[PDB]
Amino acid sequence: MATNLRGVMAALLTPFDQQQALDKASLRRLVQFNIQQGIDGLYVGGSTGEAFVQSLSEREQVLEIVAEEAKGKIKLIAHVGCVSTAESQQLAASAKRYGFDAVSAVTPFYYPFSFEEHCDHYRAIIDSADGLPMVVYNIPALSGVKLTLDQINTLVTLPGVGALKQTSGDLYQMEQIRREHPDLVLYNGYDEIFASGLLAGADGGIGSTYNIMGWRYQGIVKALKEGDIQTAQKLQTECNKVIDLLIKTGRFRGLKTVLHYMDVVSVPLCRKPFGPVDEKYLPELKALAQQLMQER
Amino acid sequence: ATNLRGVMAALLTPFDQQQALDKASLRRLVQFNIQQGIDGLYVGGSTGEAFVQSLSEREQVLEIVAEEAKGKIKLIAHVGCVSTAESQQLAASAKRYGFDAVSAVTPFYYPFSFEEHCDHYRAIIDSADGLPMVVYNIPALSGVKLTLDQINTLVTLPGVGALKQTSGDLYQMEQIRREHPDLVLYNGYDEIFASGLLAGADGGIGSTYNIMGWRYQGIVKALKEGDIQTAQKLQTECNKVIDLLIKTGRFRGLKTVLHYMDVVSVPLCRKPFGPVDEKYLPELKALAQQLMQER
Amino acid sequence: TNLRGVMAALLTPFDQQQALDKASLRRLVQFNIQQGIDGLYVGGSTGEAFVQSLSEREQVLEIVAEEAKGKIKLIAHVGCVSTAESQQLAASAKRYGFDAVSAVTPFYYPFSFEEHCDHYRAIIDSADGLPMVVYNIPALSGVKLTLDQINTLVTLPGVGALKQTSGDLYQMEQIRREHPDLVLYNGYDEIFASGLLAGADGGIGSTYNIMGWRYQGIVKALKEGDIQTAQKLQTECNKVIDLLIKTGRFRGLKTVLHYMDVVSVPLCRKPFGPVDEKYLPELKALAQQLMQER
Amino acid sequence: NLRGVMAALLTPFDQQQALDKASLRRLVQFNIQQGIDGLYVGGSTGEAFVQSLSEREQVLEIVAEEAKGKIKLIAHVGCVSTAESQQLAASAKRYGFDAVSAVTPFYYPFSFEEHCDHYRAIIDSADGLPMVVYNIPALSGVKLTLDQINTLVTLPGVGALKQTSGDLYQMEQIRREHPDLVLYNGYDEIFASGLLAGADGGIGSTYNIMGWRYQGIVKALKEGDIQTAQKLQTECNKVIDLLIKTGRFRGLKTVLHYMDVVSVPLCRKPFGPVDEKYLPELKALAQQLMQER
Repeated sequence: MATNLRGVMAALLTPFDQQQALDKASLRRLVQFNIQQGIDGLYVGGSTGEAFVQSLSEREQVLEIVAEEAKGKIKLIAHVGCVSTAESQQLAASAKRYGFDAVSAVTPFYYPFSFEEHCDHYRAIIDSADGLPMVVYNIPALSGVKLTLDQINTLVTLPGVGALKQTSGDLYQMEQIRREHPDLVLYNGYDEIFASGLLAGADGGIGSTYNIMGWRYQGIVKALKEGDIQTAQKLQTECNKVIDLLIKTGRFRGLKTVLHYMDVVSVPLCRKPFGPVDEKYLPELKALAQQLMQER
Repeated sequence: ATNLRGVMAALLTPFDQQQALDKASLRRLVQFNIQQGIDGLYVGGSTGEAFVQSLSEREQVLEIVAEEAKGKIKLIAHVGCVSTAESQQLAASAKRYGFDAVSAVTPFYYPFSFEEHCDHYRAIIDSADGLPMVVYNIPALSGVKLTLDQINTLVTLPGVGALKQTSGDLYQMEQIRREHPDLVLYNGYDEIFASGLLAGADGGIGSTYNIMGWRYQGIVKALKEGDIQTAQKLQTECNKVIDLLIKTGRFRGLKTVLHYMDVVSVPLCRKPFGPVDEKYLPELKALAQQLMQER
Repeated sequence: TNLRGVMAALLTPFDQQQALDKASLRRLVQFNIQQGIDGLYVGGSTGEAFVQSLSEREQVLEIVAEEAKGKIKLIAHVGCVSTAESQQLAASAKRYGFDAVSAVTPFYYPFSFEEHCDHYRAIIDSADGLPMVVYNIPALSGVKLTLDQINTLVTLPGVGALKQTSGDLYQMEQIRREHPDLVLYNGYDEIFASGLLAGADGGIGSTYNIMGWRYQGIVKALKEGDIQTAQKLQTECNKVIDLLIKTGRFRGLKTVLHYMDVVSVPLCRKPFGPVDEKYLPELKALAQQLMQER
Repeated sequence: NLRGVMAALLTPFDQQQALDKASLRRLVQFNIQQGIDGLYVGGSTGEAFVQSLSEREQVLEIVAEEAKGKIKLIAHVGCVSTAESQQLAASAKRYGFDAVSAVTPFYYPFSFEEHCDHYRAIIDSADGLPMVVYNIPALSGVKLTLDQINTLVTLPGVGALKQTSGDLYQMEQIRREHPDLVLYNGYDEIFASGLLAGADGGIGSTYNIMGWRYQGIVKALKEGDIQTAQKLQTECNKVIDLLIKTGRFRGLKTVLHYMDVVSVPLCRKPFGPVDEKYLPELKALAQQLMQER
């Protein structure tokens, strides 16, 4: 329990004010809101936090504030990944300094790097994490990095690696990873297949939609544990109706908008080049916010 | 049953040393499947090596399988060819032989518009003279990438009664189920069967069902009884087998296991498919004996 | 001589009931010859071979040989997914007197590179002496070969050429560098001029049926160091290809040939559909333009 | 006039991975001395994506001090963030660059409309310096259609397109649709063919060590001498063959190191060092190129 990273953890969004600067008050509210719905932990500074449109200092500012708000209460994983190894090392040291339970790093992107280079990248960050377990981050869709199973097996067996965030829809590979690593903490990365992902071998998950309905995902975990497939399927279906909408509106901004109507986020904008939500979607988003609030 | 839902084995085509149809082995394999308690057979698809077969050779298999299983288990005839006219010929034969349904892969190699794909299916449905159509979506091998909207249009064409979904995208599997509550939806990738059912599929069609169809029936049963653990354990066992078949070559590996089970005389596939590497024989023989003992 | 040159990928004319239109096939063969084409690539993608039976493909090979053997070079594409079917067509091509055979990498089912090699070897054996033209077309076949694999295939005993249907002109140059004497056919008409500059010494294309003389003109212009002329010819070819891509390439070509009084009924076989009637004006005008120019 | 052959500048670092100002200046002067038409600074080749904004500005400022008014200077100010890209664009203006450039924002999926506003905003901050749209699908993961490309290149303020694509049919289509557009060939290994298809110049990393060969191909084709153009492209490709084996940027830095231009031939981590088995070939190449010109 004290060091168990297994569970349902929300990929935290980063609230900005009207001038696109960090909205500290809204960030703190989002953190407490997540804690309030019984989330197991928070994955901070990942893709969902718009880390790649933030500077290093801005990312450390978020990490620091989140730690003040939730250290001790729930598990905290800091995504310190950057294309640059040096930059990633700086964020890792900060994460440890702030008291995070673990660090994570997306496979470095844009430039083609050999597998050996990817491995040394992780080793160097692990060194700077000085004790904090590393969560390997496999998300080929956005990174463009396509690892094989043998390569994935090598990464998760590196000293200091304590988990794998599997943002892949291949549930055959999910089962193979579980079979090869019975004790590995394995996070399902695509919210829209959560139930199936757990059935294949994942033992938890990390996702952006957890910010507005994390309890549903917890419900699925419970349902599958008790053998209630009907309930598990029903919950996944409701999640997917929501995801269908968020894909039309834009996932991050759609979530920020729902959180805005829930009185958590002051201004629901993402950073440019991200545009605003198309006004034609507001009635559905408002209706969803109302529904979720009644449900919770 | 009075419907097409269920666990259907994708039938393999046994050949002799001369690469010619081995009827004796074909009949044995059909009876073997029936004995395993399978719900039906999907004949003339990828697994039956239909694409390295002539139209008349595919028709010959359809006739014999009908003679062996018609009235005993459901029979689905895959009549798909790149050509619409050739697909129609097989559909007419399937009707004459008394199959319960026809199926057709999205025509491949040449790029065709979605409208042309739709007219392709309409033409075949016409020739099937009443038999329902099972749309066959397998982007990995066909190279045809349909959107969800296109899949919805295809499954709602007059005469279409089901969809064989050979795709590992379980978000799409759930979306299809949500849009069509009564649709017969077969899971296509054996290695994700359990997850596929949980996502919305209500059955499946697979090549590995030939040697362990009872395991898949078991997963269906377990999930219906809310026994998640048993369903997972069964899927894990199937995947241990699939891992092996992928190393040896799936079709030839399956035929080799069937050989050791005294079903298939000569486990060869047709060229350009090569033989199984002899270094795998020990593992394949051990698997066959393990499966026979299991039954 | 040799197999280098501008070879037209032959189309297969059909009658009202989607059956071979023998009279039109003969006219198309003679039409190509009159354009001054160096040879014909028969039974390939362009001939709609993949929607024809072995018997139908053989019939076409036999007719074409009757019409052009001894007048121009003839390459028989005998490729099928099945090796045995491929060998049957190879044996027939030999019987009819074709100058060479060709085969697309077997598709649909995934095959190991060794299986691909054994496939070509078996067909070469059945070609009984005729040189093999390896056919690399990843876009349609789905088979993605590496340079080392391409090198291996082109040096197999019996291989005499390569039809490179790829827009990767770096690989085109590398292939020419590794094999200075290899017959190298440019497969994408829309980059013909650039392909030759990169290393190809000829080409095979469907659009050669209606404007082969233009490609012959590009070969000549480059040979004589006339870049501007080569560029202008390519631009004119691309203006045509732009249109053909909108209308559908094969049916668009057959429709142009119809207006040229060569093809009776310009339909392709189902599932291919007819040309959208809104394009008829453009296609007819193009036919008119080409006849004037020619 | 932005037409021409321009080297994608590399960013030299020291043993501790920090900018090596003296080598940076040496490389700029080296390019000038060998006759390059201009420099493309802060692009993929300059390892901009493993640098901070302040570090990229530092490079832009130094290069400007070294070559403004001597050769054309194009600043790649592209970042995923629009705001960040604008800061660099404003700086490029202050330093006196002749133009700015921006790769299509990556990692996160953006709508074409969002891509358009991104460029408009950067163009606004460039305060007068024309924009060079940068299409490179292989690395950005952004696949634009011809129509979208046409829309981008017609935006107010855009004066050129760096086409890093091996599709020469599209290259010809772009040239046909835009007769006067400055179109840079992006893949050095197909330079000759890219020019024949419609490019009227190029931008590339290998220009740092053999820019004159590309200048030679331009001349050859203009003079209708195919033979020489092909021979030159072939020699360039023999070199590119090697650089792909060693790793392009570090291979180039190594050659430049043996030519006494770059003090330390390292790229920033995660890039690893050059495999020692390749040094004999790299030393020989350096010797060859120094004796050649």
